[PDB]
Amino acid sequence: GQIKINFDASVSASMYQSKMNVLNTEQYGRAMWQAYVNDGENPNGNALGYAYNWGYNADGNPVLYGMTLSKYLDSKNTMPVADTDWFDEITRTGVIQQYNLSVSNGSEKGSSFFSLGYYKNLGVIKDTDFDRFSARMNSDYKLIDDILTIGQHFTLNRTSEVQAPGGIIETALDIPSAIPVYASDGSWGGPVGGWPDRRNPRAVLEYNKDNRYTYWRMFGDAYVNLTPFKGFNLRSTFGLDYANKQARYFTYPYQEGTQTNNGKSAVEAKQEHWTKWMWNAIATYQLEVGKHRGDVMIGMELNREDDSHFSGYKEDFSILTPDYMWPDAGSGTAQAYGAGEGYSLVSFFGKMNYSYADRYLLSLTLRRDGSSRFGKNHRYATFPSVSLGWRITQENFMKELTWLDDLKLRASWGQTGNQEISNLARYTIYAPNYGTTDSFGGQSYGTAYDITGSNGGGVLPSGFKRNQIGNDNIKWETTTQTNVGIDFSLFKQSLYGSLEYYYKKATDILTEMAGVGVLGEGGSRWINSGAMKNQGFEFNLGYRNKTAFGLTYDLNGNISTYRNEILELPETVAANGKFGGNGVKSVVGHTYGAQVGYIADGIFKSQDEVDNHATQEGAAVGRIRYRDIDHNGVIDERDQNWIYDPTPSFSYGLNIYLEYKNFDLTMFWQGVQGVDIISDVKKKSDFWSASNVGFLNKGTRLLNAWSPTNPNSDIPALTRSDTNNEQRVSTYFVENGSFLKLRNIQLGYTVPAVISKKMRMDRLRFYCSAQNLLTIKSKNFTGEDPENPNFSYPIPVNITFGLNIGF
Amino acid sequence: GQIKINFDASVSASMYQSKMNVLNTEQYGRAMWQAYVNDGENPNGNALGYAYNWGYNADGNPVLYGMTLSKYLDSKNTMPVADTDWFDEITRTGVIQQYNLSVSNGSEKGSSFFSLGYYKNLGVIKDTDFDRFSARMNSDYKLIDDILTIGQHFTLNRTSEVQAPGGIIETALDIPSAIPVYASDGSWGGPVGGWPDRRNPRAVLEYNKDNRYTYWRMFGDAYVNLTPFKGFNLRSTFGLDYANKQARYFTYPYQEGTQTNNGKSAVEAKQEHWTKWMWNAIATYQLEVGKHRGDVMIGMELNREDDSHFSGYKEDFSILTPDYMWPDAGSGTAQAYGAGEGYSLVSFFGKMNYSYADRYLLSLTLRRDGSSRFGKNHRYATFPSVSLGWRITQENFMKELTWLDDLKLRASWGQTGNQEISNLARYTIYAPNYGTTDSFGGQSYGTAYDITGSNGGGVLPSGFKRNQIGNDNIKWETTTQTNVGIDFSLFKQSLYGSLEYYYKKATDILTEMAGVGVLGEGGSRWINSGAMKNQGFEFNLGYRNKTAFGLTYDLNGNISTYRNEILELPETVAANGKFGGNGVKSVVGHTYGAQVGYIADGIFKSQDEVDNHATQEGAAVGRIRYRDIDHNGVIDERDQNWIYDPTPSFSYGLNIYLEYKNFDLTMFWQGVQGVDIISDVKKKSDFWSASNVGFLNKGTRLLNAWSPTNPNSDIPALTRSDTNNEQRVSTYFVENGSFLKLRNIQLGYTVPAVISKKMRMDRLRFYCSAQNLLTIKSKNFTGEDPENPNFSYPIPVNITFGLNIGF
Ligand SMILES: [Mg+2]
Repeated sequence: GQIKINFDASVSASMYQSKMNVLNTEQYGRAMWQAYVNDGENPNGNALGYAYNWGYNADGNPVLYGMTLSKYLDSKNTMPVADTDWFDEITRTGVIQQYNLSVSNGSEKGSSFFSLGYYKNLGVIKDTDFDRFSARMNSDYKLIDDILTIGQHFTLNRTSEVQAPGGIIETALDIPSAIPVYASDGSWGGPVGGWPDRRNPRAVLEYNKDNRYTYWRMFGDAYVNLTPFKGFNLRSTFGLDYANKQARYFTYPYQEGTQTNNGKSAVEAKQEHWTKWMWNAIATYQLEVGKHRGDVMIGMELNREDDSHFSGYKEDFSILTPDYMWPDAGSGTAQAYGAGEGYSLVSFFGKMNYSYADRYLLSLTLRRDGSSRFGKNHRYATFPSVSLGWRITQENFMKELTWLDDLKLRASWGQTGNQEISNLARYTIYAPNYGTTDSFGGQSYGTAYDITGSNGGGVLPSGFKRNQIGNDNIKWETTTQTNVGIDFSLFKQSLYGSLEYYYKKATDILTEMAGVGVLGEGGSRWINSGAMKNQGFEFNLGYRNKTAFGLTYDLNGNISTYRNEILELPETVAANGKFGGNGVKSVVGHTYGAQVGYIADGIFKSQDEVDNHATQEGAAVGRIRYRDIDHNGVIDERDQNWIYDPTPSFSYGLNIYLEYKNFDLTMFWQGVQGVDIISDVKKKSDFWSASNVGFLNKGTRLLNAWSPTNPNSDIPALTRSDTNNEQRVSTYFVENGSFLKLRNIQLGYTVPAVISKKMRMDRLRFYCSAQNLLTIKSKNFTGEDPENPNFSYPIPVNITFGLNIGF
Repeated sequence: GQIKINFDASVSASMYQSKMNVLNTEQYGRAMWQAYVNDGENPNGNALGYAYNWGYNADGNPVLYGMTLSKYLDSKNTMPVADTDWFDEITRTGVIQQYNLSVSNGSEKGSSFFSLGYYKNLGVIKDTDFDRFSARMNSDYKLIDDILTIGQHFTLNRTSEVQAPGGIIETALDIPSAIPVYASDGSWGGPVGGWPDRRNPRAVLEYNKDNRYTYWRMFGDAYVNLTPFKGFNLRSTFGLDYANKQARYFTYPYQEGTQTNNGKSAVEAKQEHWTKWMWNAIATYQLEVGKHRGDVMIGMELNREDDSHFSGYKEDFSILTPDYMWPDAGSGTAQAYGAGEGYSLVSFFGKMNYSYADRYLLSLTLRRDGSSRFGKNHRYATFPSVSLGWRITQENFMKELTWLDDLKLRASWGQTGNQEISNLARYTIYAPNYGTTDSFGGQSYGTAYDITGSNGGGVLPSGFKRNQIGNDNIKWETTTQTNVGIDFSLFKQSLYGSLEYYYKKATDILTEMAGVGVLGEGGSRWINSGAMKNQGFEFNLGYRNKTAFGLTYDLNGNISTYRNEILELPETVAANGKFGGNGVKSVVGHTYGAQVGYIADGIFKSQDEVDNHATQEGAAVGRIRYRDIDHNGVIDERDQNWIYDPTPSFSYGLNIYLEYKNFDLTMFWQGVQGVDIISDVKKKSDFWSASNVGFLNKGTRLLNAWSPTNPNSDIPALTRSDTNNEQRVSTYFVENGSFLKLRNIQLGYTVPAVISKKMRMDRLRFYCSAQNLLTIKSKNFTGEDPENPNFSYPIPVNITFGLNIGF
């Protein structure tokens, strides 16, 4: 009948634009010397030396005059000295290209659709990539001209990626720049001696580059819709969603500096399989009697997911290439892994819809849902909802205004469930875990022991081990929610918007609860722990017009606000600070995620302020001074109060569309103001010893720590050990996370239809676009991303060129 | 738009209706007894007991008077004696159901298609099933009216089977009927003591019943067709065909009489992937200048297949249920398995077509194919073809004969490549087989030894084992086929048919040739071994008509005939047998498969026959007597001649269609005439001792084998040892397999269009059918399936009810 064709294509370059700055290899020594002399041991007896000619100023203080490092890091000259930018070393400009062609055909009789597309992505991490092919094929048929439709949706995907390893950027930022990339032969460089037991990340990436998965996913449905007469039709649909991931991971042997493997080669070939199917059947009747309108609907839907996975492991390979490293060619020992899980949900439902004329509307809904995840004392759970509005501008007493285009007054109340918890929540789980599986520094937890004292060479006797305690009285998390709002439109639909207010109250919150310590192994269980309150207001306001000199504009902002309150909690649960006041104060009556901690009042600027302040264990000159809230003249542990609050003062957003002379400009600003933010990145940027591993690289800012020669710095001095417990929960780690993000900007040129039609087109538009271009942040923030405080690096900046084609 | 709906359904009961009859537990004793007295030893010393009270018949010939066994076959009363119809026990009435719905809308802008089929098979072996779901969803789209159409094809399968284990039936037939299905406590029956080392089939079917694979395959293409002006269109098309098998195989402990697993539990988690993709481009121009008509096409096509598989095996499970037995839950030791293979083909090709207005016709074709399978020196081969035809009834001198409607004279000469060999056929392959895989009676060939003498307890040294020697000059198998034929039609399209003659010449036949013994391990290689020849005539003759009384009838006749001969082999190959000749005579000049053996002129009825005969190492009274082809007085290894040739004298086939008064009866007959077939079932049916396993259970026609109390019988006497070498290659095992078979027969009733239209149908038909319902034997044949001589059972007889609906 009518055939539509749409083509789209993009390229997008993608760049990290900022990161936590870390020590130069030059400054890494300045930082150490300063730490050593602050603590009064000879700076020249360091394990990494780094030889200094320092001394004192006529003032008694120490002064650094100069540094020398001896070309190689060892007395054998295997590892030359470098000044590596480990971030720039494992980082690329990312590049994205994608195209998509889609074509639809709608006769009346039926209508089909077809779609191909491709996306490819050079990661911003080196030796990483990702690609995806999609095909979509949808269609329907009218078997009996207004009585039997039959139809199908289908989508087919194939993905292939080499993923970046578990936090490598994090591991690039704390590998001192003194380490080189390459050793002196040309090997992969790496630590030597007492430098930190961190492996070369550029090398990690290479050793990873052949670990690629391949993922296929089929998902769609078929449906019949039968209309037995007038305004009543029934219809079932059936759907599946099958996915499949296969990959091989390679262990290759490495011996870079002190990082050895000693000579381990292995292969793991793993398989994963997810199979979800679903089936509903739905009948609807609707009427229409002059000033009377009604919908009623009734139906049910089954779901069922069964997923499952397994794996084959073999060590020792005579050729170190992915062509040879298949389990068949392995010589050494082997392991086999795999399990599976699943659940099924069943749901029955109905909806009521009624309207008088077009002024007063009413709607009721009722569902009963049941979940595999529960007993059967609590399998099912019924949820009701009622909502009703009043189109006021249809009241005839209103009418006279006439500029007031529309005005409703909505009010809803309903309940909804949550059973999104582990598939084996209710069970006491005992695993036979024999210990066939990697760990770190021990913690097999393996239940297999050489009882005979033979030292092994054989199969040991195995056991069972508890993974979880059950909860055979575990029930749904019901959430009760109550909305009321006012929709408005004005001046010939040029000023549109809304104002609503919500109150959400959740009951029998589902969480997984770490068990008390003396309970021992697998003390965690899934429990319901009480209630939480959430409520606030929303505002939407759009203004779309078009000035005399031909400039279409459409603005549409949003502003929000909400207060959160933890209501009840089991004493144990309030005691152990999970919701959660750090175990020093309960949270009931405060906010989900509120934290109690010590409060840091700058630092001690001479020996007098230390005596003129409570007996503080490790209080010295230059250390952090924590106020006393005892007001008993000692610090101890009762000292603290509430110091962190996650809830923002309000969050806002504003979307800008413009069109002028075929040019086409759009923006989207989001932001939040007045928000507390707590983070650990300072522990790596303000201290030389606020970590558990020695001599890792540190942030750039502790270069400006307090010292004799440099005071009135907020930042404590530099020591070789955390004697003052600086890494206790304090306000040192709470900063201001107010910001204003420019999510997206996109400028477009659309070629005039008068001549885009000359080439058998219709729409022909080019555009340029950026994502996360810029953020506007508080002065009080140490750095990086305010809405991801925990990360030492920001999000990557995209910049895109692209076109659309119309036909 | 024109919408067509199609529904087809079928149910279908499957039944065995014959099998080789084996011994009653009553007879088994009679057969053992006869062999015992025959060789002259006390039949009461049987290891299976079985006590007889026999004697002599007033002629000096032994007579059986009676048998008895005990309640139990053992001095422990665990295995009671039975008369187990073992075939009947593992055999079922199979059952099939399938439906198929399909729907197709055809608009002039484009057409689409949708199909949903389901098929389920209860196998005729117990504890085996099979089911398949399919969704097809094709379509196309006219983007520019008859200039630029775009299209797709998609198909999606999901099979799930449990496959009967290899040779279950062939195990059910050599298990003695005395062994009970159940032991006397209700566990599983099995052998005990001297009875043969062979497990209860019914129990093997149980232990197999959860070894279930879940296969998913999806294949299709997308294409574009660009037709610029008229007669010239470019087409490229891309297609893929991806599939996935996964199963778990469960090994559970068993102890059944003298049949122990030693309490083994294991689980293998297999996984296979098969991925093919195909791309081509095809240009086609075609011309039509009045009398003349042309078609030239040109284009290329690349194919690539990569497949792979891997496997995780684990032992020892505290719960013997498929729900417990995942690799994770295992406790004993683990193996990991897997590898991959792949190939690619490139193909270029052109085509010519031409004629003067359906009178004289010419077509040339040329293609040049390439295969990764070969070395670079013979990657590509070129293949010409030319054919030409002459519709001679279009001639202006033949209008006289008016009965004659049509007559064409076709004639072809072509070449065609064969390339289907092992992916790695060109290579010398060295596997690093360590020995991580199952075997029977050893013969791991594991290349892993305990060089230190420690008896193991850890990971042993390993090596490499040659798997095959490579060619570095292997090449294509060409086939030069040439045909000539006559297509005719007489008496107003009522007496139709063809007669053609063909000549096929293969050159450099591609086979896998095993090495000679003294080369030992590896040895095997793929080579080209000379040429073979095939020529024949084919003939078809139909007769369609409709009598005066409303009976249409259509009789398709068909009668093949052909001869086969090898022309040229390498010296070492003609000698080693392989293609015939058994190592005793070269085949060069005889039919592929021709065999050479001793020739068996019946059996000796008295010592006069033994003595006036020729010297025959182990001749006796009752034995087979082999003739003295040599004419030298002795019977040795020079004594055989050609005794087997598999070309029939002529094959034939016949179809019968009969319409009458809305009924629709059809039949299909196939048949071969005048063939030798050679088998091996006679070793199981005619001899007590011609196997390598003890006792076993044997055919029923060793129950009229020769004895003094029963002479004039073709079947040798029973002995306890094959001292005469009866199982030498003899004509005792060649029979006549000339058969005739009713493939299919089907009665249908089509509800008259004029009433199937009043209710929306169009075609409405029911039918009942039968597959392999009967077979004509030619009584000189000992039994079962003459066109499957090597089997002990036939194909099952299918009976099927079904409907067809078209709207
Ligand atoms: Mg002889």
